[PDB]
Amino acid sequence: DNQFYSVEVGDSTFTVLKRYQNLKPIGSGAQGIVCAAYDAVLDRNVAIKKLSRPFQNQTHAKRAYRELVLMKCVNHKNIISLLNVFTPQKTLEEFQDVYLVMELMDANLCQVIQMELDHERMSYLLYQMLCGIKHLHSAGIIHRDLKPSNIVVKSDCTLKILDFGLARTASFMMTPYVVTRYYRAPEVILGMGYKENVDIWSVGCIMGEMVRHKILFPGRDYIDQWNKVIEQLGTPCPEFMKKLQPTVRNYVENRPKYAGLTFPKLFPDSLFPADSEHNKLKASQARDLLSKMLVIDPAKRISVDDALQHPYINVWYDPAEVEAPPPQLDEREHTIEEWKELIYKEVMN
Ligand SMILES: Cc1cc(NC(=O)c2cccc(-n3cc(NC(=O)Nc4ccccc4)cn3)c2)ccn1
Repeated sequence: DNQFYSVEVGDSTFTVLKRYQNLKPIGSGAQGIVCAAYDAVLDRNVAIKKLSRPFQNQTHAKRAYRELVLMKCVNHKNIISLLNVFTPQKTLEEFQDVYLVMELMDANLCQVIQMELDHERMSYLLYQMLCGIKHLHSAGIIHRDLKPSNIVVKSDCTLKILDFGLARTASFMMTPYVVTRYYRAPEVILGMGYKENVDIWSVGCIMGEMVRHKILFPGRDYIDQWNKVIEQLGTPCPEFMKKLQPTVRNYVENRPKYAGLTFPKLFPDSLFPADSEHNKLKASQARDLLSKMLVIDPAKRISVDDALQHPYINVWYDPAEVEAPPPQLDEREHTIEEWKELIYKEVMN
């Protein structure tokens, strides 16, 4: 009779459709808790994320709504695709939670970064991240907040990006969670204005960490983080400074000057499989790509198309996956009641 059932999953109550069985916790985040499950209807394993009262505040609401909308605008093997969306609640008045269902993956990219990976695996993960970012850019979506915790992989080395990044407008959270900012581009750190290659910096940060096994640009907030960028890469050129707002420009120019380390110093041969001649050349190509991605000035940073054509990446190139047909737009402040209805009607398509 009742098409739903409830189970306790570490404090959280998961009320799901009876087709989803044997729920087990797999992940946590600000926006929701994630379970693995067996889908008896599709006869396959799935991941179920629970969004609890996503209309409770502006931050959760914009993100929940934006991502329910954008998932219908996108169709690419390297981007999250939903198998199902549902709410156990019967009316708008009763509405509390949203459950999102996707293919069950095997790991988060944080786990993969901790491993020693050959150049075949690393170049393939990067190629897929670039394909996913290319597809998002073609659909008018510049991410600006790509990070490993929002990227998932399968044992076969296949990869998917799980989110759509930053709102095209903007904020406060009572939740004790902290937003990971270490992969953000200088144009985001310094509130500059950006183009598609803002996402290249984030790929560079991920690639760098895969090699170094340490976050490249850590820090308590943007102050410490900027210090890390300039100490390693060196103070940017005068041409860069001109594009900064006058107040951020003053702070940036009055920071201590740094020459910055060269890329062989930043990423020595020790960090690379560089035993065979094949590995020696791939190590040289990997460092070359990193030197083109970790570039402070976006005017001098490599583009998505040029990174895809890079010798380190182009061995995976296939036209069927580099280009997919790219096909209304919300940018408004709303009350709890407004967001609850906007979300509910997206859920009830
Ligand atoms: C064969 C097998 C594999 C596993 N998998 C894991 O242990 C694992 C580990 C880390 C991440 C993931 N994973 C995380 C998602 N989705 C989301 O995080 N977020 C998300 C969900 C739904 C919609 C929108 C967004 C997908 N898989 C799985 C467990 C048991 N057996």
